Amino acid sequence: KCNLQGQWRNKLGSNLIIESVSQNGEFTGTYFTSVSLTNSTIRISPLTGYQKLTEKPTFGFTVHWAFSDSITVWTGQCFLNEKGEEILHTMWLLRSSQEKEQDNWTGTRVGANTFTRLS
Amino acid sequence: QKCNLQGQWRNKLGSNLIIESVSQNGEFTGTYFTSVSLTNSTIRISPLTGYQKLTEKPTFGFTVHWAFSDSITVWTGQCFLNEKGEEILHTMWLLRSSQEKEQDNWTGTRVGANTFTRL
Amino acid sequence: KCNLQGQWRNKLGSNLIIESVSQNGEFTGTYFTSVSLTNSTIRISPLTGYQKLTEKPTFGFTVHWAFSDSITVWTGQCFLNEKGEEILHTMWLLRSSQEKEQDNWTGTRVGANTFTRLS
Amino acid sequence: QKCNLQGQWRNKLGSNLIIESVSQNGEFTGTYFTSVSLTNSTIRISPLTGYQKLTEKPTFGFTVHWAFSDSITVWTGQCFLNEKGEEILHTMWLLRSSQEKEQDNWTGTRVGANTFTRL
Ligand SMILES: O=C(O)CCCC[C@@H]1SC[C@@H]2NC(=O)N[C@@H]21
Ligand SMILES: O=C(O)CCCC[C@@H]1SC[C@@H]2NC(=O)N[C@@H]21
Ligand SMILES: O=C(O)CCCC[C@@H]1SC[C@@H]2NC(=O)N[C@@H]21
Ligand SMILES: O=C(O)CCCC[C@@H]1SC[C@@H]2NC(=O)N[C@@H]21
Repeated sequence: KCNLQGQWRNKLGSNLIIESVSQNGEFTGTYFTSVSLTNSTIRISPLTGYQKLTEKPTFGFTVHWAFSDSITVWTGQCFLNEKGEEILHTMWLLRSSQEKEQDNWTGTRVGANTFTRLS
Repeated sequence: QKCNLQGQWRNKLGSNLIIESVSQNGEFTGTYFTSVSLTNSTIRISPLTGYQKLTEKPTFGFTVHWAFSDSITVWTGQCFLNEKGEEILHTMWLLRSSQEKEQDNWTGTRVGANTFTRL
Repeated sequence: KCNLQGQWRNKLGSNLIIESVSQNGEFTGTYFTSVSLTNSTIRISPLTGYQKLTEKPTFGFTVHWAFSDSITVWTGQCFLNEKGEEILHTMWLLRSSQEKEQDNWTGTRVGANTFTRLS
Repeated sequence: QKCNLQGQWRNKLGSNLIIESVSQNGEFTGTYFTSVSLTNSTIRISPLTGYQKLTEKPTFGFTVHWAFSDSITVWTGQCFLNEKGEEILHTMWLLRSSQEKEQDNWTGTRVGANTFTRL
């Protein structure tokens, strides 16, 4: 357990799917967000990242949003909770595209996400 | 120049960021050589993977898979041309350190800014 | 509801007490953390901050830890959940004291906290 | 100088930070005049309250209660003497914007760094 492959959901209802993990820790997959900053139609978006291949692995990944000019990165660690269920504790940075360097200071949001298996 | 991220970059800490040819979909890989680290372990060159947007003044994000520790760092940011026409990467980062227990998770994520320019 | 006065707890088990709120939004109180970075004895610590006096108020405060050289700031907003119970959604920055400016980059942690009334 | 925070400070955005006499317990108040804001509303001088540590190279934190918007910003950081003996405040900040609904909470917190020096 704490295999990162497969499907996960966060408390927002977003879906993270990790398709494969390589021996050097590299992984690829897709992200489907339940929420967004604008009203454009949300589309499945690709991700790439890395995990440690340790007990309780740390990891990070980037999502290249297919429907906006934003990028989000997450980093976190996997643990088993009290019930022995896998949980990914993460923090994220959401970069929005600014028109000019003078507005750069406005361009980065932060938050936490908690991912668990689909019940 | 028009913020194609390919090439050598340096931040104010003196870390070296090297980005390879950006793929048609914006995906890139590269290497990171940090000038600073959390402990006394010898710093080794580390791989990175990420994406950039394909628009003017691109947003981007990437993950560095540290070769010498159990940590992971992610950056996200946006490239602008400064006042001198010179390119500049404005970034924020999250550094995840590996914790031994789920109860210590709250301690595991550092945050900062980095500013990268061409050498 | 969303009066900030009185006692609150977060998921770590920490206790936030807001003693009074003034007409200009200023508030004072104490914080008792259930967790810390070191092994020194945790002691009740003072806080000062401000809230908006609006529906669903935003707020921020600083805790002057009495038992370490750290400082933490929180900012967030109060809402009523589905049950009609008050909830404070917050993000925090924990600054630890560094010995030298060269290590400044290591000195700031980030996370989320969720505060509710004692049940 | 020894990082007593009393006085006038400026950051790279050009915002003005003014801190009054620090009390015996480290508490301070002051005023903040930002050079930049999220919307087109006219910027007004805004009050702040916070604390500094009483040790060499003090950590500190404060909250600004914006007089012209429903937002709140908190900063935390540490004062060092740079290489030129000149004092410098290294900070990170969280800017909370007021959301209309609990469901939009994830959008409500921006993050950045600020660097303050004496005028
Ligand atoms: O709106 C955009 O421009 C892109 C989608 C951003 C969705 C964010 S990423 C952080 C948070 N966690 C999620 O599952 N969705 C939101
Ligand atoms: O110490 C570790 O475990 C890994 C190295 C972390 C170095 C950090 S990443 C953010 C900051 N920017 C840098 O260029 N280096 C440090
Ligand atoms: O260890 C220290 O130096 C001070 C205590 C830090 C406790 C942090 S603040 C963020 C998080 N939320 C809490 O209720 N406690 C921890
Ligand atoms: O626009 C608002 O609603 C309030 C003003 C926010 C200004 C931010 S606070 C962080 C950054 N640093 C500054 O000196 N100004 C901006």
